[PDB]
Amino acid sequence: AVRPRDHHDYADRIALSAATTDGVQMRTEDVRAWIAERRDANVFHVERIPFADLDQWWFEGVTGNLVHRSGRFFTIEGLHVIEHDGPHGDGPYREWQQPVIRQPEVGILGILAKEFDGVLHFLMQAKMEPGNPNLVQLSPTVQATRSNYNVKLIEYFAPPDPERVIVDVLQAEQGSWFFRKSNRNMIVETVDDVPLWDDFCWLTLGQIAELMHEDETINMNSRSVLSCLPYQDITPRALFSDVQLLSWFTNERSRHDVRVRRIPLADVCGWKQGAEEIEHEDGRYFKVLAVAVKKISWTQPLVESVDLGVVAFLVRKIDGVPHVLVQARVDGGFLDTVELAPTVQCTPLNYAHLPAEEAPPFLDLVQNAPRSRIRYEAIHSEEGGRFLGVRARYLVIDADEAIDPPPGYAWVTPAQLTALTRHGHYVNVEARTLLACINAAAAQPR
Amino acid sequence: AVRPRDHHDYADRIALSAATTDGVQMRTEDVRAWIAERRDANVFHVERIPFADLDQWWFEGVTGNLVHRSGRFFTIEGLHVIEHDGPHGDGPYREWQQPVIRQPEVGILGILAKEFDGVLHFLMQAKMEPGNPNLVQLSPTVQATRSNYNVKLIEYFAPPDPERVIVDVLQAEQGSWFFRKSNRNMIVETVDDVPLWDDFCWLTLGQIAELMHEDETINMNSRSVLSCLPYQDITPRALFSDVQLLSWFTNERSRHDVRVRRIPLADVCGWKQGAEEIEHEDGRYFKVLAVAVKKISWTQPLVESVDLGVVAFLVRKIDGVPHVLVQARVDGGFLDTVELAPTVQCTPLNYAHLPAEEAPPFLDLVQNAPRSRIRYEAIHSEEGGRFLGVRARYLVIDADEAIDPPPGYAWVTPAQLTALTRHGHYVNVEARTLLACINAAAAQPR
Ligand SMILES: Cc1cn([C@H]2C[C@H](O)[C@@H](COP(=O)(O)OP(=O)(O)O[C@H]3O[C@@H](C)[C@H](O)[C@@H](O)[C@H]3O)O2)c(=O)[nH]c1=O
Ligand SMILES: Cc1cn([C@H]2C[C@H](O)[C@@H](COP(=O)(O)OP(=O)(O)O[C@H]3O[C@@H](C)[C@H](O)[C@@H](O)[C@H]3O)O2)c(=O)[nH]c1=O
Ligand SMILES: Cc1cn([C@H]2C[C@H](O)[C@@H](COP(=O)(O)OP(=O)(O)Oc3ccccc3)O2)c(=O)[nH]c1=O
Ligand SMILES: Cc1cn([C@H]2C[C@H](O)[C@@H](COP(=O)(O)OP(=O)(O)Oc3ccccc3)O2)c(=O)[nH]c1=O
Repeated sequence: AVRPRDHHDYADRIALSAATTDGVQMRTEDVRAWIAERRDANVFHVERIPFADLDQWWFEGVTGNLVHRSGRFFTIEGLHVIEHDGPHGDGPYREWQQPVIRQPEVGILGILAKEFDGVLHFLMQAKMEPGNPNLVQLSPTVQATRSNYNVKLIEYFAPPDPERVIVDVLQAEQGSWFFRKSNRNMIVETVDDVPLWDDFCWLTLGQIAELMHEDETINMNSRSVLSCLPYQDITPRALFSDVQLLSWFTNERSRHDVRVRRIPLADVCGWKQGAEEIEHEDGRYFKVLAVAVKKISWTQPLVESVDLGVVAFLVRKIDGVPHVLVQARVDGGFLDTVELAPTVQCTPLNYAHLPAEEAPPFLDLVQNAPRSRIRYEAIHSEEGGRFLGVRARYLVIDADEAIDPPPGYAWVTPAQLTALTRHGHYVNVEARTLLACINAAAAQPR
Repeated sequence: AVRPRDHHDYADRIALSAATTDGVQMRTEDVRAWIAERRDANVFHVERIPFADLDQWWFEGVTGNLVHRSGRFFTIEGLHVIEHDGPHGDGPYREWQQPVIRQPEVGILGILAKEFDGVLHFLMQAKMEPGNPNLVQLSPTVQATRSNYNVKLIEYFAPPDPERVIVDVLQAEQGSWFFRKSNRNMIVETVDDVPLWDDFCWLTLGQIAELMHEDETINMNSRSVLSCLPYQDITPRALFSDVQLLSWFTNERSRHDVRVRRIPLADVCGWKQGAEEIEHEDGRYFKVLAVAVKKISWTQPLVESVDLGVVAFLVRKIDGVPHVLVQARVDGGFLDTVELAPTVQCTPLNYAHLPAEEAPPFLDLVQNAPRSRIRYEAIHSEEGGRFLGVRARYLVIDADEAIDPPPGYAWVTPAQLTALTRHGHYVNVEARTLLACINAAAAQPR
């Protein structure tokens, strides 16, 4: 039984869902209320605690790594990075050490899809996570990892029905804070009469697109999985042909010389471990801290950033076809040297001790951009199972003038980014968030 | 200036070249003679020497790694691998230590293409490499690395003309013997009047296809680059749709728990360092040795295998469409856990101390297969800059009965493998060699 290589293309179904905002379950206006209601019904709150009051976590003796005594969950370890300028790397030279999150296991982030009245809906979960700054955001249907093996609906993803897979791909998490970690992003259709429990809501993609314009609503794991949806390209031209884009990126992945090693947390230079936080000696980057989730239900470390981040794509129409200016970013926690990232991705406080000329390219342009050139803006936060209130302004900004890309940057269409999300290690988490925001703004312009 | 995303497709030109065996430069029958002649004109031979007589290599003091004093070239270091069976890995459990080759630099393997009388030719180089068992084989137009910076024609690849790129992709080298190394495989067209020096010959792809049937002729780097050629699929159906194949492989990349670390060579257990070789205590796997290339022109380490290898694809026609049975192989030197590999890939001596039931799946079937089911057979050798006479029987064998793939295996069409070679870390070096052999047998059946 062979089938066409392109069998069961879901692009028309996806497009229909993106165009529809009347969902079977709730009108969109209500969802904030439903969220507000689950936001309100949520019993759990979170308090900062000293490391010593962690239960079942400890700084293990020889490495000083922060680990769970069961071996489950993640660890905080050390990382040393050097980017060489030498005989075989373009540089410039960079060298540092930092804590890093490690968890050498792939988790499942799965969204279940099902047709109602001829239109696909997606089963979103109102989920409390301790680092969400507003506690409850909307997560994938299933968010689970095998070292924890009961999760509702995990049977639809472990293994998925091969006949019903829309998306199934490994995608990397933040390159600055995790060491080489990816999760399996999945979207799978069912025709089954699935149960519906209070924390779940069926939404069309058009409803999700409206919600994607809201601050701190569609959570980071959901935006990563939704960014992988395979829409049909409406304008199948680009400045680089797809071959030229892969050649450009090949050169970017080849031209650096970056050497990374994992080291004991106790060995990390430049960071100070106190009774309540581990922090950089000059107050940059991030802090590791500890929280209790409340009797106490559990305790765990979290990572918090030192400020609000800025993450933006500059957009230009080239012969009528919008392109975004990607950067082939080199981060210490990437598996394969570079990943494509947004035009600007940074926490501005980390550059504030430097002269303006050492700031990331385009940061000033983005920070000064007028409302009249801002095509999309919202504040989103990062995975609340690992990060405490890590927030950034996510922007899409029309560039008023043509820009000759600097080394490391290139004009790419959003459709080329969507195509690359069939594979791992091409599009980084922040760029996947902006791709989902671009797709949302295209489906349901505000 | 935007262009179609599919602009400048070379598939028709490639197909024309594959169908043509009358090349502009030499009829094929002669090339052995030309090779024989360059084989004969070659002055250099190779002698085994004690490690102590290496010039400019040494076992560096603290690590005992074998390194070139200039910092150029590669190193021999140690590797420790554990595959866990535990809470988050399917296993089975494996643990070992071994020497490994490291060179954290991407080299260029480039084939230059040019039309003569309306047909693309490719400029192959008769190149002596010290580990080639017959000294001279045919290499890409340009084989070079930036830590060595004069190489003829390197200007066509550094950087390539974006308007003339046929292939440009990073592909991994052997996972058992190199630590996470890939090289940039490139095919680039020119219309320039290129010089022609005695070590170079223009060949059509049909001529290369005939030569690919010869033992020890088209060298390993050439077969890797040629395997990346993007032919049009003649039968665009398969047992797995392309999405299903990527889902299957995603699960394979997710389901193992393999932890690898680089360690000092001096720390490797189970291997003995003598005055002339480093070897496994039970005579399995490989040896590290040293050679002089001859006054002495240079000296270097080489790795030699303990026996002739066996590398084979089993083939079945499924509804008329031939598929090969790939394995998602876990090797210690892979960057991303698994790569697709041939149905059988092993050195049989490494299993010979074990009962037949512990042998790799299908090895017995392949070793016993009749001539009447062998669709392709040749002996090829591995990169002669790093390996001394490492040879394997490469086979394509028609499977007489249907096979329900065991865990880790799946039926994939050669066209699906060709498509995946646009990206890194999908198709391993031995499978890329067999893909080039399959394409050769299809173009110019013997
Ligand atoms: C963590 C750290 C970084 N560095 C160097 C490494 C980088 O060149 C530079 C910037 O560090 P980064 O962690 O890349 O931060 P950044 O400000 O450039 O980028 C950040 O953007 C935010 C939007 C994301 O939410 C963050 O996850 C992070 O990616 O500082 C140190 O010197 N010491 C350190 O301890
Ligand atoms: C090197 C080594 C391997 N092993 C284990 C690891 C693997 O499970 C098993 C087989 O080792 P491998 O290196 O994978 O060899 P193999 O015989 O399975 O595979 C070989 O096939 C040949 C065709 C290729 O040319 C080789 O490069 C290699 O891939 O032995 C050790 O226990 N100790 C060692 O020192
Ligand atoms: C840290 C931690 C968690 N939990 C509880 C709290 C929560 O009920 C539960 C699961 O926590 P987790 O594995 O963090 O997050 P996901 O479920 O999102 O799993 C995925 C992990 C990675 C990729 C995808 C999913 O364990 C604890 O009880 N103690 C701890 O220290
Ligand atoms: C080991 C070695 C080599 N050479 C000389 C011998 C030869 O003339 C020259 C280049 O040797 P090399 O870098 O090994 O192989 P390529 O040119 O194929 O480079 C690529 C490397 C990796 C990927 C692609 C290409 O240096 C030495 O002089 N001493 C040595 O120890």
